[PDB]
Amino acid sequence: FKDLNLTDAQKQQIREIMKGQRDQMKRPPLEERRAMHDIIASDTFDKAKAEAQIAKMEEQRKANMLAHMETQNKIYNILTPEQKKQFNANFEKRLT
Amino acid sequence: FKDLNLTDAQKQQIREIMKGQRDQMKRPPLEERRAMHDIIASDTFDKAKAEAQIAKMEEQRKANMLAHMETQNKIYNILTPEQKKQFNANFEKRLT
Repeated sequence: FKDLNLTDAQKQQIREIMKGQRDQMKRPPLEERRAMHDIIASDTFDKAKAEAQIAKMEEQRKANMLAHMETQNKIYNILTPEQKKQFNANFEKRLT
Repeated sequence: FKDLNLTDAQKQQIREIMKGQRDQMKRPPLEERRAMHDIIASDTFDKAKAEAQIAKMEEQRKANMLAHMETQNKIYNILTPEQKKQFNANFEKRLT
């Protein structure tokens, strides 16, 4: 989400960045999915199992949030000042 | 995503359950939103500032994941066995 009258140069640059995003971003193994699922799809809610499962994903979610932040920053520093202006502006508005 | 063939009863019960969701789910303060933003919208990317910020939310993301999990489970235990059956069925086909 970012609608700032881009540029052919940038449109592509932020695409090359996106690519190196899909690679620093270790999404979750079917195993985990199945485990989450299984804890939910159960006669009763084993909380300890649930917490154990959410804790085993901590490190990963952390690394991903970080990668997402770097990436968003790299794109940001491809913007021009009036674009950074529009960018920030949209956000301050998107708080509503 | 789970269309299944409910019941006026179930449809409503899960609305009630959902209502008990919006109140166990501590949404994130404008402050933190602003802080994420600021770290990203910056001449340069301060990693320590980024990790500290992601760390500071640890407690909340966890509590929220947990709640989402209980809630999906209470919903589940309201279904009937052929719905529990479709439910699971969908999922296994949903990994693809």
